[PDB]
Amino acid sequence: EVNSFSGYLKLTDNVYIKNADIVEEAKKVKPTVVVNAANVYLKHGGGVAGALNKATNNAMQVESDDYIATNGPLKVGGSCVLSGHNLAKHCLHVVGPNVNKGEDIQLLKSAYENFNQHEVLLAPLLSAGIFGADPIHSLRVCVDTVRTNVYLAVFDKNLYDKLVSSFLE
Ligand SMILES: CCNC(=O)c1cc2c(N[C@H](c3ccc4c(c3)S(=O)(=O)CCO4)C(C)C)ncnc2[nH]1
Repeated sequence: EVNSFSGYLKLTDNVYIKNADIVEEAKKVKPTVVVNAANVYLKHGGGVAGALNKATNNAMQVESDDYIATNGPLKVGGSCVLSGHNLAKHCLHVVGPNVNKGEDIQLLKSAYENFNQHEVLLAPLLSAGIFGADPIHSLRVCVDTVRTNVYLAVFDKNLYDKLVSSFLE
């Protein structure tokens, strides 16, 4: 079964959301594309990126180091397409702004625009958690920007409930 997403709540015609761990979603669904919440040097040291890398038994990190050696770092708001390993056909590494480190929140629109190069994606909420963006603002930018089919996995029931209530107001 291809892109077998289950238990999502449809918010708009192309944005769906679930209270779920993106790693467990990728193992079950084996989507065509999983989005990583990357940094510009593709160092997957913790958070979502560390969890996805650990689920590949460090194969994602070795591949990422080799991409950085040949191409240099990404820009904030940018992305690159690498292997999905055992989690997906492809991993789209997207760098949202880290507001806690002084990066511009306006780059969150550029970060979501990368999603439009892929017909179907499993993704986390960009710049949320320790990147410091307001997660309700990140959802609003996702809904206004992404035009392809995106399945958002948010691994926190408290935040999930706040995002759905914020959308349905
Ligand atoms: C147990 C293994 N899995 C995880 O640790 C895991 C954590 C996951 C997660 N976290 C969200 C998140 C979204 C973006 C984001 C960050 C965290 S960060 O702080 O790592 C860096 C910047 O970008 C939180 C808001 C809830 N969302 C989705 N699936 C998950 N899986």
